[PDB]
Amino acid sequence: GKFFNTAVSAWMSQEGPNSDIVLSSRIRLARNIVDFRFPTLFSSEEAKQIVALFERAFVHRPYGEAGRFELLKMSELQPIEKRVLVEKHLISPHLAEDSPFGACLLSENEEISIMINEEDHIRIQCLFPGLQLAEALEAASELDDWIEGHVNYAFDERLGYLTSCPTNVGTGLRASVMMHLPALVLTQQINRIIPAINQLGLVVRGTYGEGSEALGNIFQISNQITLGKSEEDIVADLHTIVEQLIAQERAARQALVKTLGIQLEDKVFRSYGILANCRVIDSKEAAQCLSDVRLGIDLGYIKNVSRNILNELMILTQPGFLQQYAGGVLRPEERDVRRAALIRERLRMETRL
Amino acid sequence: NTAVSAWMSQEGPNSDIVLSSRIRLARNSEEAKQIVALFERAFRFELLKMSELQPIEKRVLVEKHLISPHLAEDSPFGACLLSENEEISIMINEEDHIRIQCLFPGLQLAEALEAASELDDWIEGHVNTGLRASVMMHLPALVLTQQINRIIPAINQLGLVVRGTYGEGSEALGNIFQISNKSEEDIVADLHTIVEQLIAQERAARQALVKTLGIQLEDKVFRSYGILANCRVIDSKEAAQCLSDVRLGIDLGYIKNVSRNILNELMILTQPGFLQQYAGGVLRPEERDVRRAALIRERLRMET
Ligand SMILES: Nc1ncnc2c1ncn2[C@@H]1O[C@H](COP(=O)(O)OP(N)(=O)O)[C@@H](O)[C@H]1O
Repeated sequence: GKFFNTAVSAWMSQEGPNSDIVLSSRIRLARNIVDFRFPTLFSSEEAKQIVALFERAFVHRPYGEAGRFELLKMSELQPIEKRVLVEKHLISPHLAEDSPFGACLLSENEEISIMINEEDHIRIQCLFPGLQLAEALEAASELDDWIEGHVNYAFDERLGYLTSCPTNVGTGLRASVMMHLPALVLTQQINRIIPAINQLGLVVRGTYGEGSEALGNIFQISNQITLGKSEEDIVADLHTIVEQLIAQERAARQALVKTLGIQLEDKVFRSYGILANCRVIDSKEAAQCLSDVRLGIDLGYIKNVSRNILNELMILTQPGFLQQYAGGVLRPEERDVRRAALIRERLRMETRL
Repeated sequence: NTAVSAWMSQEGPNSDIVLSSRIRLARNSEEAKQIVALFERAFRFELLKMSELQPIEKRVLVEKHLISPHLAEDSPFGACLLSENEEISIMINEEDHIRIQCLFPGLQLAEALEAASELDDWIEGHVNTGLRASVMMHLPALVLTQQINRIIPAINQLGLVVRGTYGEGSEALGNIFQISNKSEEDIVADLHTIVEQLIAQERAARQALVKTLGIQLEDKVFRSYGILANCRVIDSKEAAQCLSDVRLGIDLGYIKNVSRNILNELMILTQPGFLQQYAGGVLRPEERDVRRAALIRERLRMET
């Protein structure tokens, strides 16, 4: 097990291209199994038979470099354990909350998460640190071939892979990128980009996906069109949009430095001073300050602090990890004290060494 | 070369609340020069002539409380005699011919008056009633617990004045207030009793805040510490509030590795005269906010 102890696995702690702004790359493949009804129509037995179908096939069959697969059943996990998986981005909020027969199939390296009995019978999702959409598609395609050797996909040649929700009919592909855009939010150029992004077929979402708000200036950029295009082209289209979004973030940072100057240096250090010394902090402010301190490390204002630890605090300060860190359920008053105590401790360590 | 002399940095009785005590005794053109020339022959003390000081040097002595603003600006022919420990400061040609001033740290009015009259006999003994007794108090709990606007009419009724040291008009910046005032010995004893009454009320108000706010009070004091120790721009008012918070946090024991002198010491060094002196050249207001923050970071960095 021990998927619950670390916030960012060794796989995901690797430095990737454009890791200063692009946190990770995700590629989702949606599939349904023949002779079972869809997740939107199907009885409790078809749910547990699908989980039984996957459990039989993949428990005693490792994945090489990825490692052996462990089957996690939502019914057998505790509410913190579910929230810790959502907060580590392993499973969706839909699976942890609204899917009692849901399951998850995790590789040891935690780069592969296969969601069972969610919106689709199968949600194959690969995760790569930094911007690596092309690499994530080969691994997803390679895994997709590997899985359909042991199960039979419900596919119509004209229709394509059958899906419960109209939004992902056809190839069943959602490719997304998670990006930190503090400068585009501060310059308010994010109110222009978002609607422009929607016009090209891309969708802008929160840190935990649809229904999520943007925590700490971290947004999810994913394609919405799922028809009339190959997987390779839609991944190529998302990449170029992300390349433009990277350039706009990096240029807006120079505009902020040239315009604000010492005031921007004052903004990031004040946020540092709060996080390093506060005794009570809420989820909203902690995200804003951690975003500011991350901005300060990228620009060179803040020294002796790694940006990885800040990537790790965004997760460790979420309700799931905090309770686990505390060891037991926490009340809303208690979480603001624990959250601030956690952040001081991790920063105290950085200064010493 | 120092904002608060080694004499002033010493602990005094009730120095957690009372920053210092002072006593100003009033005693009595060409004759004015004769008076200055008569003192310099008499006097170890050092003499400073206003006509030989430049405007920045004038503003630094007023920020230190060593010389009055009236003498620095409306008396180019004035003079001042300073002690080595800066305890004693004698002003010449202010409102009266001599205005003798004593400064002890904390609440030591009796000791300050004793010395004040003692060298007055020394002056009367070699050459041939306007008493102004004051204390400075840091009262953040009586301000935050909303008692301060009730107490100052009660204090005025007994014949004592209350004036914010650093705040323009009624507003007091940094929660630092000046309390000032029959026989001389009754006047100082009359003030002394009310001051202890204010100390008892301040300390009780601090316990009320701790018992009431708890972790929230600790968060407020440390957030103010985090700002001062790390900010790059800060104005006169935010610095005054945060220094007041940090001092309170040190008094209550939350902040354990910073000496309480920072309040006494930075509220004087953050004044325009010392700020310009800090930078070494005239500063425009936006440059002051940059220099104000840099000075406070160095001071906190010196303890921590
Ligand atoms: N780039 C990315 N990195 C990490 N996680 C990502 C991601 N893009 C999407 N996700 C995760 O994918 C999960 C589902 O996101 P959602 O927007 O519903 O896409 P979906 N259901 O079509 O697969 C979310 O819980 C979100 O945390």
